[PDB]
Formats: sequence, structure tokens, C-alpha cells
Amino acid sequence: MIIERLVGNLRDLNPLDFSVDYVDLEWFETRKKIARFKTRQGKDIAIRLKDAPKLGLSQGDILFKEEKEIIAVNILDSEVIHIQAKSVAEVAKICYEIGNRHAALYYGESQFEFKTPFEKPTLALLEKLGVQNRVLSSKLDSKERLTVSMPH
Amino acid sequence: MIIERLVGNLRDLNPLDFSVDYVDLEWFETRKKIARFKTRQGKDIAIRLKDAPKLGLSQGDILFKEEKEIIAVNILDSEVIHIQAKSVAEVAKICYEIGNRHAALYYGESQFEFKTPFEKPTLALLEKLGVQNRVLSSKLDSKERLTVS
Ligand code: NI
Repeated sequence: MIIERLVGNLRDLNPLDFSVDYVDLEWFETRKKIARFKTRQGKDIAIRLKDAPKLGLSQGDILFKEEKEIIAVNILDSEVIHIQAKSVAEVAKICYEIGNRHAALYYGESQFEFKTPFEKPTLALLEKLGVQNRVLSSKLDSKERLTVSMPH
Repeated sequence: MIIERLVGNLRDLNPLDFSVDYVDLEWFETRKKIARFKTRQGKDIAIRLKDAPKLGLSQGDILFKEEKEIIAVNILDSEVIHIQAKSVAEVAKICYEIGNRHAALYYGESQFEFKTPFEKPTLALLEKLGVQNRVLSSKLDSKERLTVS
């Protein structure tokens, strides 16, 4: 089935009144406008998004909703570097340097914490800068992603 | 005359005690390690820096000092976009978006203020973000630069 428009997000209804089949995406598949997936129940779906969310698909976004059946997005955990800045100047340096690598970056719970996909040169850069960090398996949800508005 | 290393900075002495000649550099000339300049008084100086400061030569860095004579660096003011963030989350967005254009970026006075060289695309990006900014002439001193490793 072709999906051209999102039908809202599970946060806006009660998932218990529907049958929800999830499709599992990686963080790096969330901004593809044309893609093919297979749901957990084995349904082939093709996204061909006409007005895709700026940040990418997010956890719980609804691809299909008909009678009581729903297909929704689930984002897979991946290996992520959690960054704990200790000052505004550190946040500015961390975010300038990860921007110059064009690596993905996501807001954490505090405005001093960020998450970025594990990449060896990103860990090397944070080590070289003495920035506190740890590598954990977690979800990079697109709602928290920093955009790149005018890429070179 | 060839200069291989800096002697210090005018901030650490009384400039009135010396005869100070300056070499005028633009901001985008400060990271040069090999170059030839003429001072405001007309002296020829060639730099050949063996261990250049990582962020660039800064205002007041001393190239030469002998007796009461000094040659120091002056960084020319240039047209800059002054940015005023309203939150640490905005500082993170501004600094990531500017880093993704590889534009230069410097700390301002407050921890929410930054400066970047005026570029038409950078202004368009900040307008798109709704970031408070103004265009004016200012000095981009290398000691305040954010650099890339
Ligand atoms: Ni690039």
C-alpha cells in the first residue's frame, strides 16, 4: 500500500481501541520520503510522502488508519552517544563541531544534554574536547532532532 | 624581518612605555602561519610561525619586541552579524545550523551572544530561524573564535 500523508500520531487517541501494527524504522530512515518497509505483521508498505514532517517520522506517527486498524511507526534503538555539557560555551562548541561534521544531533531532557548517533570520529572529537559522554543503546526520536535549514 | 614565534600580548604590559607599530589583519587572515605583511609604518615583516596559536593571531599579539619598539597585531573591524539567542536550546540550534554551513563563529559578550561574518546566506538562515540579529561593524578577535578539530 502507498502512504502519501500521515494520519496523526498515537499520542492523540487511545491505542487500546484499535489494532496497531508497527513498522520498525531506524533513526536514519525517518527522513526518507520514498521508502519500502514491511510491518511486524508482514504488510508491505511504501511511503511516498507528499508533505513529509520537517524532522522526519516520529515514534507513534500513524501511516494508516482505517476502521479499527492502524499502522504506526516505531523507531528502533541504536547505539547513541549521550553528551552532558557543563556550560553554555560547551554547548555552543559541541553543537558547532557536530554541525561541521554534518552528523545528526538531538536534544536531550536538559538543554545541556544531547544525543548523536555513534560514529568513531564524533566520539574522538568529544574525547579531544574533554566533553562528558557515554555510549548507550537508546531511541533517537525525530521530534527532538535539531534541523539543518540551509545545508551547503 | 622573519618572525618564528610570538613574544606575548600587549594586555600584559603598558603600551605607553613602548613605541607600538601595528600590522593590520583582517579576521580571515589571522590563521595564517606563513605570510608577508607591511606594518602601518612601512616595515616589512614575514611570518613563519612554528607553533601558531590554534585559534589565530589575536588583537594585541606581539610579533616583535626589542628595546622600546613593538610590532603587534590589530584585527580590522568588519561587517558582522550579531546574534542574540534567547535560551540554551536556541544557542544549540544556532551553533549547529551555522556549523553545518562551515561559517565562522565567535563568542560575543554575553553567553547568549555570538558573532559571524556577514554573508548573505547566513543572514537568510537566521531570518528563517527567527533568531534575533543585527548587522554592524565589529572586531572578530581570534581568542573568541569557535574552531573545528
Ligand atoms: Ni560540508
